[PDB]
Amino acid sequence: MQKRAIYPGTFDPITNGHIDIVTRATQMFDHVILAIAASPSKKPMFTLEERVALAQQATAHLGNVEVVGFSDLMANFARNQHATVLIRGLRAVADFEYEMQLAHMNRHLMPELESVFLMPSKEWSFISSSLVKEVARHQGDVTHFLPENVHQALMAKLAV
Amino acid sequence: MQKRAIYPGTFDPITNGHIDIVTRATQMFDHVILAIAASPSKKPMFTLEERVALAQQATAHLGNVEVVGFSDLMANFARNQHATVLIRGLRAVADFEYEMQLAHMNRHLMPELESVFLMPSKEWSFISSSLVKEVARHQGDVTHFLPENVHQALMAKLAV
Amino acid sequence: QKRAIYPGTFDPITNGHIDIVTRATQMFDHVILAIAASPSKKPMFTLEERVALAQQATAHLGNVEVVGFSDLMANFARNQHATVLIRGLRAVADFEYEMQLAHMNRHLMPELESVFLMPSKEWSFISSSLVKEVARHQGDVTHFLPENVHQALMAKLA
Amino acid sequence: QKRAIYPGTFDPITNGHIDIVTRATQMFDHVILAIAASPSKKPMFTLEERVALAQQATAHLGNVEVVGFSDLMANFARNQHATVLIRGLRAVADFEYEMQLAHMNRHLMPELESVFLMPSKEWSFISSSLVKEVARHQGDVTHFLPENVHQALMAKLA
Amino acid sequence: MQKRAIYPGTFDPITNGHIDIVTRATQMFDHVILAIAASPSKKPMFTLEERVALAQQATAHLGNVEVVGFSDLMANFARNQHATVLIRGLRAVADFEYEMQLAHMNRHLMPELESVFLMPSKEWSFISSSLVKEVARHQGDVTHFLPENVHQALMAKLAV
Amino acid sequence: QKRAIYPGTFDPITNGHIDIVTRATQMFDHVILAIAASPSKKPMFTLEERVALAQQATAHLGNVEVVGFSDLMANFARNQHATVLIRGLRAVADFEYEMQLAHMNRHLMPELESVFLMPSKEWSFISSSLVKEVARHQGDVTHFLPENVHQALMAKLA
Ligand SMILES: COc1ccc2[nH]cc(CCNC(=O)C(C)(C)C)c2c1
Ligand SMILES: COc1ccc2[nH]cc(CCNC(=O)C(C)(C)C)c2c1
Ligand SMILES: COc1ccc2[nH]cc(CCNC(=O)C(C)(C)C)c2c1
Ligand SMILES: COc1ccc2[nH]cc(CCNC(=O)C(C)(C)C)c2c1
Ligand SMILES: COc1ccc2[nH]cc(CCNC(=O)C(C)(C)C)c2c1
Ligand SMILES: COc1ccc2[nH]cc(CCNC(=O)C(C)(C)C)c2c1
Repeated sequence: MQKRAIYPGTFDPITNGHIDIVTRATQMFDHVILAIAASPSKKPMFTLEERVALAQQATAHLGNVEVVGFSDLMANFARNQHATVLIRGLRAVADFEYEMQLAHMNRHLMPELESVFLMPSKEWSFISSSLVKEVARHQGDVTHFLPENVHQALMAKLAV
Repeated sequence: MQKRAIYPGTFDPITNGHIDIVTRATQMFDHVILAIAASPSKKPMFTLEERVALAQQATAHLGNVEVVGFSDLMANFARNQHATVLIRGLRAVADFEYEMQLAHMNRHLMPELESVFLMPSKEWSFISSSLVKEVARHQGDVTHFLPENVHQALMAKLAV
Repeated sequence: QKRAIYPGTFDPITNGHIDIVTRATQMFDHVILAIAASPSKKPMFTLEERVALAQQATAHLGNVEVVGFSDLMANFARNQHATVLIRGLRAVADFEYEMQLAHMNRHLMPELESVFLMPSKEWSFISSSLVKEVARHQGDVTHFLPENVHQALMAKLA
Repeated sequence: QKRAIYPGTFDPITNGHIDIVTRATQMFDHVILAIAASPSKKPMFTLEERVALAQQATAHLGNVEVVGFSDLMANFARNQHATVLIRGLRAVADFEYEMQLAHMNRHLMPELESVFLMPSKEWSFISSSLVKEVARHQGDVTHFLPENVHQALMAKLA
Repeated sequence: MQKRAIYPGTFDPITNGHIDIVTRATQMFDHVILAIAASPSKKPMFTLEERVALAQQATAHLGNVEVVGFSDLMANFARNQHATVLIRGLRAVADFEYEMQLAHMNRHLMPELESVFLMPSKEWSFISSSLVKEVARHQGDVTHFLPENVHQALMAKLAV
Repeated sequence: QKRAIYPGTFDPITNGHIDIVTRATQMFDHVILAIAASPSKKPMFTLEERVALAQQATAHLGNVEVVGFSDLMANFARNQHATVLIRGLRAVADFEYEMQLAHMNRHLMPELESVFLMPSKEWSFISSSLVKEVARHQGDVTHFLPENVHQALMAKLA
């Protein structure tokens, strides 16, 4: 079986937790699409072009990762990408509840897209893009949670 | 005992999950007030008049349902409506936590108003007005989650 | 005439159970407090002791009927012509199991509606199990139990 | 050739387990449904009964292999050359224990990736334990089990 | 050991739940800094000066409490205050999840600052500043949840 | 002089317990690591074995006192003149039970303040129960336990 999997999200910015999940996905599936949502409702810190470029560079060492931006409903994009596997990272209980609702909805929308939940390292089990940004905004050290290129862009973003 | 129960919420829009809960409430209590909150803080998709009209039409087949709009504190409205039963739908754990806080607060405000928790069908256990709207905004099919009249109004709303 | 059933092991009946059954009696015309034989749990008190303790602790509530049962819930509720099943809400861990039971009970008897009532903040952190555990270590449990239940628990542990 | 393992007690195998293993077979080339001896749990069905029931209930799935094991998970998975470990997602209480198992299994065998699959809403509130409990009270469990499993459960309880 | 503990938060406004937690902290630690975050992102009902004055007056009877405002990352402030104990109140499961994420982040930022979780009275286990304000805005009685001075300021705030 | 008590079964004491007690010693002047007789749980190690293992595993911490007790928590804490009760935070399921215990303990002894400490991410997914389970299947548990505890666990399972 030559499986195409999709790993969607805002990735604003991509963290070491996302790198962990996408690395596990590439060791399991032949082709992994890391799909970055335009997500204008969330009003992201980084533009879609910035998020795509940051994720491309942070996953460049992974030969079977394709970084792409998308604005549709995830399931509409996934169907057009011929993906049958939907990657989700489960860190804790709060994730679980919302992720079950999304997975049942996604299954209603596209039954041929199977949601799979991967578990990150204990190291990234307590972080989110939101928390990292918040700590960074308040002059806290977030170097440990981010790829080098992402850390450099976050510093540059917060300086201006 | 000739019980008057109140089922409050934003109902923006009323879903099949809300119809399920209010149908269970009508089989248990003599009179059920489906109370629609003005809720301007949430900035609803549908005006109060639209939400009331949609809920009226979606519950018309239930003879002991009264659809009414309200702007007060729920408990202030419930006291003026001579309701002693407060209907809440419990879908999952996240609901549970917030619902317990609301129920203890509502009990402090009006001890004679008893909070009762009803459980929806497995079918509606993973949906919310918020998720349905989000999927609809992103060009996803939500026909299965809504009464026909609500589906028609949601399509019309998103077209303009 | 609306008939509700409040099932459980009630090993022993606590102030938390009295709170839930009192709320149920203010809402429904007749409330059956149904005590499960529950031999799998290996209860401290026999079904007869549990029934007698609950009868005496609810005697002041005119619309409560205390009955013992070994039946499947759905069957006993149908046989009792009840259409409402009362459960108390405590913790998330209780809630999850309660949803599984409620969906099972609904499959078995769709006309039996599960209703969840919320106890006083006072009883929101107690269980029959925790009260027994405190009492096994000679701790003061007078506050959590009806007087007759407290007396029987002391007598049992002596 | 991607080899996945779906471990558990399967005492007995339910429609929820059939749902999870069917999803696993549509994703992975070979799926080993691994039945734990689990003597600590004191199962209703022996390992041999559990294996025979699961074999027959999954016979229609060409890429499922039913095997019994008493080994440490990580060891049996290495010995079976599997790199994927399938778990089903039910409740938060299941999820928490599943995270502990998955982190332990990762410590023991880092190349064994735990994957969580979500069952149909239909089986989201059932467990082998709850089905057995319903059956112990003579309740209708035909809907939750494969026919062969239903027949063996009735025979066992008779 | 002459321990300095910090109890951070928005305290918008300080409630009986916060008074309960800070009272427990003062019975355990020599000096307790009740640290009020400027928190402009949350857009607080009360200004920082109002929140500090309200908390000062509501804790005046506690001799080892110091009420101070701060705008830094909490951990940056805590380090400059020579605090080695970080007080958090745990009411319910939802608190727990977010509090674990914050505590691991705070530990990364300042390992010498130990997070300690205190449990409030059952009486305050179902309230928050947010819920109290919401009930007050909707003409509900919140007298029981607040110190007298806070209740007076909340009434005055909502009248204008 | 601030005296804290860290109670539990400690069957056996793990690196997670060592982490919690080490954090407690950095915060409080004297820490009593209190080992419950806990016969209801039917422990793998006797109270004497559990005390000896914990004594040796905490010997490097000068302000730790390891003591066995069969008393009610509130009584032993009063008798030990402690005003702080240390608990570790793991999972939501642990947290819920911990709140019930803490409210009960507060009813019994209001001057005994329950404090929750958070372990390292390293020990956030382990328990004495899970470590024993891994060891029962001959799995490598050297990483989760003090050396003396690992040796006693191997000897016990042999
Ligand atoms: C598991 O599916 C995800 C996860 C994170 C996501 N962030 C953005 C999207 C795409 C737009 N939104 C959607 O498609 C829903 C279903 C309305 C949420 C997205 C999808
Ligand atoms: C169970 O009581 C509800 C549930 C959903 C609700 N949505 C809006 C309201 C009315 C206004 N708000 C209130 O009355 C609170 C108590 C401040 C929330 C409402 C009430
Ligand atoms: C909410 O329903 C309850 C709660 C507590 C209960 N204790 C005993 C029973 C009856 C026997 N058991 C059953 O009928 C099930 C559904 C198989 C568990 C019972 C039912
Ligand atoms: C997700 O891993 C599972 C799930 C269910 C299981 N039932 C039996 C096993 C194998 C023996 N147990 C182990 O190897 C542990 C890790 C010590 C528990 C098993 C593994
Ligand atoms: C347990 O630490 C808290 C708790 C509540 C808090 N409210 C505001 C702050 C200060 C600014 N924010 C931060 O320092 C984080 C770490 C980015 C949240 C604060 C800190
Ligand atoms: C947080 O308090 C604990 C935790 C673990 C414990 N293991 C044993 C005890 C003492 C005996 N038990 C009690 O005193 C209760 C309160 C009745 C359970 C103990 C206490």
